[PDB]
Amino acid sequence: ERFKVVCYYTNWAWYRPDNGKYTPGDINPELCTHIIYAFAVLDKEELVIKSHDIWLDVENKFYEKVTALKSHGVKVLLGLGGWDDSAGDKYSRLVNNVSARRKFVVHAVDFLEQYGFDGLDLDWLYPKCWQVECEKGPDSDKQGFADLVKELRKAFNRRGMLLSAAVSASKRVIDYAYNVPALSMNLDWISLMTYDYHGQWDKKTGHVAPMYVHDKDTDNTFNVNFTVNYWINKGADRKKLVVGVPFYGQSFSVVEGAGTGLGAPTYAGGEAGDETRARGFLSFYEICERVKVKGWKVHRDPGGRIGPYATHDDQWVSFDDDFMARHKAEYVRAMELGGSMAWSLDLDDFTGKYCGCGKAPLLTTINHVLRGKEAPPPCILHE
Ligand SMILES: *[C@@H]1O[C@H](CO)[C@@H](O[C@@H]2O[C@H](CO)[C@@H](O[C@H]3O[C@H](CO)[C@@H](O)[C@H](O[C@H]4O[C@H](CO)[C@@H](O)[C@H](O)[C@@H]4O[C@H]4O[C@H](CO)[C@@H](O)[C@H](O)[C@@H]4O[C@H]4O[C@H](CO)[C@@H](O)[C@H](O)[C@@H]4O)[C@@H]3O)[C@H](O)[C@H]2NC(C)=O)[C@H](O)[C@H]1NC(C)=O
Ligand SMILES: CC(=O)N[C@@H]1[C@@H](O)[C@H](O[C@@H]2O[C@H](CO)[C@@H](O[C@@H]3O[C@H](CO)[C@@H](O[C@@H]4O[C@H](CO)[C@@H](O[C@@H]5O[C@H](CO)[C@@H](O)[C@H](O)[C@H]5NC(C)=O)[C@H](O)[C@H]4NC(C)=O)[C@H](O)[C@H]3NC(C)=O)[C@H](O)[C@H]2NC(C)=O)[C@@H](CO)O[C@H]1O
Repeated sequence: ERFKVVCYYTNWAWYRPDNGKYTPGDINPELCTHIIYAFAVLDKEELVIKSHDIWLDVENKFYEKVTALKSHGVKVLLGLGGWDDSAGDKYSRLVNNVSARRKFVVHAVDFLEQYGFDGLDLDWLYPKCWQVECEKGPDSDKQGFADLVKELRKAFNRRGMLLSAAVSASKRVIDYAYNVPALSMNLDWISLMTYDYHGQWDKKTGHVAPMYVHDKDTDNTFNVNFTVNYWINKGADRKKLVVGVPFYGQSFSVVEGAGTGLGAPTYAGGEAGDETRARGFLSFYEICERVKVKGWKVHRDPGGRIGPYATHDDQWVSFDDDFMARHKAEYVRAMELGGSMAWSLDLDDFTGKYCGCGKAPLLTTINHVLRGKEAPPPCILHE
């Protein structure tokens, strides 16, 4: 009750080879206080919420099958947006027009109630910095988003619905996008997306979610600790801040002869995993498979500032393991924040067959720290 564990469920994890396949029946409600159903999308024409996958969400009742878990004491919200749906100006057009916001709020309330959702989690990435491009949006996206949140807050309070938002971890995006005091006041929690600080786009090996500054770092703001303290210094309520932990790694293909170190030049994303089928990232269970069966070498930071990374040939993937996930959850408790967020349920070793540290090892670890679930010690991968 004191700490939230916000779990992102992704509907497209259904369209995955049997061993990676994740359905609403795979959710363990004991491991979440709040489930976010990712994603719904904004209709480009009407600027209202709509299903991104009618066949799954509606025809096969995946919306209702997830909101049905509220009988376990879990709150279930619909996530609107995500990275891919945040392309273009549709959300900016929405928040900069008073008539469109008003029609969005009225429709959103009934859309959510029609499927039994307890609320809405805003995942516009990002106000003003459309898909991280801060030159694209107007400076007024900041107030428009703030005003959309205020108007949703007042409309939701009369219905008992929850309102939250997933937000960037980048200092520069925060400055352009977020009225931090207004958002903290009007949102039930703020999910800091404290990951994807580094990836194939840097063209150098880096860690997906550094905890503290590392000496090889070029920028001392690209770490979880800065993001949290920055939101606090910008005026945020500690108890509203929810620290996101990635259940997946950023993978790279390193230029030949550049070594296996941090900051080694890369020419492409890593080879795709069998289940996630996406160059540039691997699920946690795919990383376990590579360490246990394929002999990938785990490299750790003795200073505890970043999680591990794994290597084989010119492949390189940085990720959070059980030890770093425990630390980030312990960091939330030590800092008295709102809780932890998991992206995403399906990228954890939810079956337990890959990592051999029980079912949902990463999520179990977080629940152990924040909610007192007795658990085994962290699993050592190298073993
Ligand atoms: C996450 O991001 C945060 C936000 O930016 C980072 O914030 C920084 O946090 C550090 C905390 O470590 C803070 O540092 C100052 O904290 C207080 C400010 O009021 C000062 O007292 C601190 O001085 C101590 O540390 C200095 C070294 O930096 C040292 O020179 C100074 O003399 C004093 O040393 C004592 O404590 C050391 C640490 O244990 C001992 O090694 C040393 O021997 C001294 O010990 C004696 O005194 C203690 C009481 O003072 C006593 O308890 C002890 O037992 C012994 O008797 C320090 O300057 C920064 O201000 C803060 N930065 C900002 C910008 O806010 C945070 O670091 C980051 N986390 C991580 C993990 O990276
Ligand atoms: C030109 C140039 O070099 N520009 C750089 C710029 O690239 C650097 O900024 C970094 O940009 C990357 C994008 O290029 C940013 O990465 C974003 O990060 C988002 C986090 O805020 C992340 O979205 C959330 O997290 C999930 C995990 O990635 C997302 O899941 C993804 O969902 C998709 C559907 O929408 C799906 O298709 C994907 O498969 C899925 N991926 C996984 C692993 O599951 C999720 O959508 C989203 N969650 C929520 C709740 O909304 C984006 O996914 C990610 N995109 C990409 C393309 O990777 C990164 O944040 C930027 N870094 C920083 C620190 O700001 C910038 C920094 O240097 O430098 C510019 O020069």
